[PDB]
Amino acid sequence: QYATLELNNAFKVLFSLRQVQAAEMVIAPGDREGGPDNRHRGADQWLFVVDGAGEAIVDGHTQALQAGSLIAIERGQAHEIRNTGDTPLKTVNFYHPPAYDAQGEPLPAG
Amino acid sequence: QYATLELNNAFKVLFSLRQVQAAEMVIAPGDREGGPDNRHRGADQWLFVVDGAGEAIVDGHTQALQAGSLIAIERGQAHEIRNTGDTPLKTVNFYHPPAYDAQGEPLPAGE
Repeated sequence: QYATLELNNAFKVLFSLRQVQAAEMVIAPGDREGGPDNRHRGADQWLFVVDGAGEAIVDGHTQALQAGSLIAIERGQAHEIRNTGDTPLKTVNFYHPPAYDAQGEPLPAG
Repeated sequence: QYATLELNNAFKVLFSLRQVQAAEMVIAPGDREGGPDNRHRGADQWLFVVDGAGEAIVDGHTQALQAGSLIAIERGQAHEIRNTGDTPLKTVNFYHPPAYDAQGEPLPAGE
């Protein structure tokens, strides 16, 4: 499967393969986006930063994010990614197992 | 788990989490890298291009790669990634299940 990411979508589900799902996520300055938690289907989230700067908030601590950062957040944790810089935070994400339907809505728990 | 990729390693494994393994791979102009096949542990390979141009050769067909390209190559297929451009082909890769040990050598066939 193939796609050319334009990195201009707030959240766009790309495609899945054997229980791994890819998505494009661009966060505007001052914005933040959740992430899979325990409310819907649980999933690990792998996030790679193409550009911009920000932070990942998880369980009670933070991880700074910059161009080139790769973070793997294990399923079962409330978390969010926030753009703390002044330029778009462009990211590519991988969920294991898949966490969303094609429209970007979370899959149901269990 | 966290890491800041510098994108200057030919192949650096990284870390794994629940059967998914990440690796940095930078292919110099004119070079190629053969991903997991059926000789060692089988694994799907997800490759995202950060910089550069090239192509994925899977079986008997090709797929052009450019900055922003994301390709998912299913396990069990002989394939390679080649840099047909004149600048470094910088990529980040994800393998499911893990396909290499910490030093970058393929894991044996049959887990």
